[PDB]
Amino acid sequence: GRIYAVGGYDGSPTHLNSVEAYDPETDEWSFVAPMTTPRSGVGVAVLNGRIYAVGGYDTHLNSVEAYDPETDEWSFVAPMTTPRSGVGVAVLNGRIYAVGGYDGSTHLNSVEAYDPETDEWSFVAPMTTPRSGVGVAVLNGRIYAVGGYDGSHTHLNSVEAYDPETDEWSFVAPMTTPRSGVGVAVLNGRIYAVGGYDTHLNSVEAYDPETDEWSFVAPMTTPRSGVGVAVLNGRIYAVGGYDTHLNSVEAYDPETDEWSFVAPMTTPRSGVGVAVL
Ligand SMILES: [Ca+2]
Ligand SMILES: [Ca+2]
Ligand SMILES: [Ca+2]
Ligand SMILES: [Ca+2]
Repeated sequence: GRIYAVGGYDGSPTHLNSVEAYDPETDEWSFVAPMTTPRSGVGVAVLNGRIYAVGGYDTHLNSVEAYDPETDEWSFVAPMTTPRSGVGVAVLNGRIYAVGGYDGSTHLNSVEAYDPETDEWSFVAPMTTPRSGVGVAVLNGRIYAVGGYDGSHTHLNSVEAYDPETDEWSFVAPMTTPRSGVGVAVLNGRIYAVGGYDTHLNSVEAYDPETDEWSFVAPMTTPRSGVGVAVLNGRIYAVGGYDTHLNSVEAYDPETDEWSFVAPMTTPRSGVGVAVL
């Protein structure tokens, strides 16, 4: 029942290990325990009652830290094989998938899956297009890799969908606007691609997998690339990003098609990871 904003970069007048938690019922952000390693461009996902902070840039990181909210403690888990900043992370069928990113130790099309029951990462099928700054979300039994930057030199509007049952990636319909550093979340049977960089974007596009179509929805007030996006209590929250490095937070209600500001974080954060637990 909280949104966690994990790491990022405070470029206001620092790569962050700090973590803030938002309670929608009180409209308040509070600091929790910080991660060991500072991470900007970090991917964050939730599995089996832990937040996982995957990769990022401190050195480009293959390390992964897990947070237990019941104890307010972080601990390292097994590292990925490939270092990845600008990585997208999502959870499907009991695995965390780390998708793409940049290995500054290559823009990556490789994908690694983590099983918490074995504490092991393995490679699965790679995407067709390398993607750093990619948004990843899960809907109807597929992982969608949305946008990003292929520097193997294009900002991408293309979108690939992964089926774990076949271990295959397939292209779906592309977004209208190319978006790197895009935030992606899922609500009411649609994938929302929020902000990013084409021009720093306040526009938002929604994908219906049943029709294979993207449509624009209401734009955010503030343009945000490097934005973190998560879903809680029937709203999409767009957290931080770079317009100014932002500590502001906007909430989208799909039933009204409106964005509004909520309480800002204490620390401005671009390249921030955001998950709900
Ligand atoms: Ca509550
Ligand atoms: Ca527990
Ligand atoms: Ca299992
Ligand atoms: Ca299936």
